[PDB]
Formats: sequence, C-alpha cells, structure tokens
Amino acid sequence: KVFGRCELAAAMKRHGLDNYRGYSLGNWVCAAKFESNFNTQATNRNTDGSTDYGILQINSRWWCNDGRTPGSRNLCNIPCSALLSSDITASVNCAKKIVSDGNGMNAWVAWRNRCKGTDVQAWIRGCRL
Ligand SMILES: [Cl-]
Ligand SMILES: [Cl-]
Ligand SMILES: [Cl-]
Ligand SMILES: [Cl-]
Ligand SMILES: [Cl-]
Ligand code: NA
Repeated sequence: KVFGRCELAAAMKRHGLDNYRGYSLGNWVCAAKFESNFNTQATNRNTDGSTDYGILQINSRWWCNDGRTPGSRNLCNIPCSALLSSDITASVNCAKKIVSDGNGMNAWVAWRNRCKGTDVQAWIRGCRL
C-alpha cells in the first residue's frame, strides 16, 4: 500500500532495521521516501532491462528474479513479485542482504543523493516508536 512516514518507521523498527549495519532508522525511512514515495507497489524500468521493485526499489539485475532481466542474478533468492507485497518482510530481508554486502547503503542512489549528508533522524521525529 502507501505508508505514512511514522507508520513505516515503526514497521521498519519492528522488522529490525534500526541500526542494522550501523544505519539508524531515519536512513531507511528517508531511503524509502526517495526511492518509492513510501509505495510498496512502485516499479521502475531501467535502460539495462532490469526493474526496481517495491518500497526500497530493489533491483532485478542482482537481487531478485523477475524472469525478464537477461543475464541477471538473484542474490536474495526471491522472486521480485515478492517485493511488491504490502507486507515489507521480504523487502527488509533483502535490504539486510544488500546493506551487508559491503557497500553500505550506497546501493540506494536516491539515499546517497538525497538522504546522506542530511539530518536523517528528522525522518523519525515525532513518531511513536
Ligand atoms: Cl525487468
Ligand atoms: Cl517476479
Ligand atoms: Cl531473469
Ligand atoms: Cl524473506
Ligand atoms: Cl535516525
Ligand atoms: Na535477477
């Protein structure tokens, strides 16, 4: 569905993202805002034939299988369709893989461009967590 800011912060916290690999919860909330506008069903097609799926716009060249990304991997071991659920469990679990893969949150270029270097704790301000 389309989360509200504080709603998503609480859900991400329940699913273990607050400080996962050293990134505080506002980083994840800011990344979801700028990757998908909090929308679990967002998709975006890329010039390379891959597509970004779901709330954290996880990409089919590396991380999920969509059957239409030629030459791609599936390092989260999941169909990309699983990442378009209104329940964030699969997206969070795959994001945990991605952020642990040695490049931090730089995997999310909307995060790198629009969140990193800003006061990301503001994204959880006033939320009841
Ligand atoms: Cl695709
Ligand atoms: Cl799929
Ligand atoms: Cl494929
Ligand atoms: Cl999962
Ligand atoms: Cl934070
Ligand atoms: Na793939």
